[PDB]
Amino acid sequence: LELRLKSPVGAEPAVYPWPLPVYDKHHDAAHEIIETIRWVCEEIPDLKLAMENYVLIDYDTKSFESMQRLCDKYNRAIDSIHQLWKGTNTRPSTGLLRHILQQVYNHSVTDPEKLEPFSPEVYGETSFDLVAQMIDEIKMTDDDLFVDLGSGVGQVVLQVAAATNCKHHYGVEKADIPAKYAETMDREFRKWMKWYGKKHAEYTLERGDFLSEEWRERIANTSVIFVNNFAFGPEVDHQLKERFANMKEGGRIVSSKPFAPLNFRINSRNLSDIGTIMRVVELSPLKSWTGKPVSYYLHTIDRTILENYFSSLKNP
Ligand SMILES: CNc1ccnc(Nc2ccc3cc(C)n(-c4cc(-c5c(C)ccn(C)c5=O)cnc4Cl)c3c2)n1
Ligand SMILES: [K+]
Repeated sequence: LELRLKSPVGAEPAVYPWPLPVYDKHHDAAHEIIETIRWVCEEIPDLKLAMENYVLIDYDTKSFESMQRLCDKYNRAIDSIHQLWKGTNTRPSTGLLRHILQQVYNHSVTDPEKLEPFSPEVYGETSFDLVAQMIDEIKMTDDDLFVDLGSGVGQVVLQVAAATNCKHHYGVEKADIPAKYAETMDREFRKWMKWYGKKHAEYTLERGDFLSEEWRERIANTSVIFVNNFAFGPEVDHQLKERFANMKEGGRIVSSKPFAPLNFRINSRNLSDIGTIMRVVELSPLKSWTGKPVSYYLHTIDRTILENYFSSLKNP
């Protein structure tokens, strides 16, 4: 009939129907169950001690009785640990977070006929580790407001919210299918994070056009913008540079293609270019990274670039 996994923190149990749902070509719900148990065991050393060793070695993913036995062994072990704590919320580790995001996606994007080499289906394979590097480089604080422009199903927002302490994390998506899927991703993320007893910052996944009037002031008041501008046309890029021109000093933009040349040299013929008000650096996880040789671009609002040019004109 069904398989149930009791929460290590006493939240509502995770309930899976039998036959288990089929996921994409290289994922199945039976492995998700086993890896969930394994992650909770890393999380609680007492749980690994109490749980019967063999259970996580000798199993049949295609057998209801075998999967039920595995779940029952884990559930009984959770009960023993909960009894031990009678007699007497942190951020997830990077590894647990990759598992949680995968789990959230699988429960949200059922039959992925809807929605490329960098698709939501493969987020965990290169984008996750790269976003983890961007998070470590940026070092956001409680004073920061974070926005992912074109958030898709919301994977980057969820990862940043689980990793940082920004006052708020926003994801804005214009397309109908991804935005609709983001609503389930949001529900599933909140539910699973509660199940593991893991903390995350506040976040909102919204449907909208980041080039709208409403979003002009919102971009101007964001301290950290993430934007996958890789496929942006010249008009989106031009409009986006105009939005960025209203940002505060020290405002940061992390993107897949630079918005200004890395070697921008202010002169009399380029005073209208975004390069006059922003520093740009190419960051690469390769410079102990073993993934794809991929770069990201960090832009920092700095109007002193423009101020020095005028100062140099007046005081040669
Ligand atoms: C990627 N998924 C999502 C989903 C929702 N939001 C974001 N936001 C976001 C914001 C800032 C950056 C900067 C980079 C480097 N990436 C980045 C780029 C690419 C990529 C490459 C290198 C080449 C071609 N294409 C088409 C690509 O997508 C792959 N993965 C990442 Cl993590 C970003 C992603 N990304
Ligand atoms: K044991």
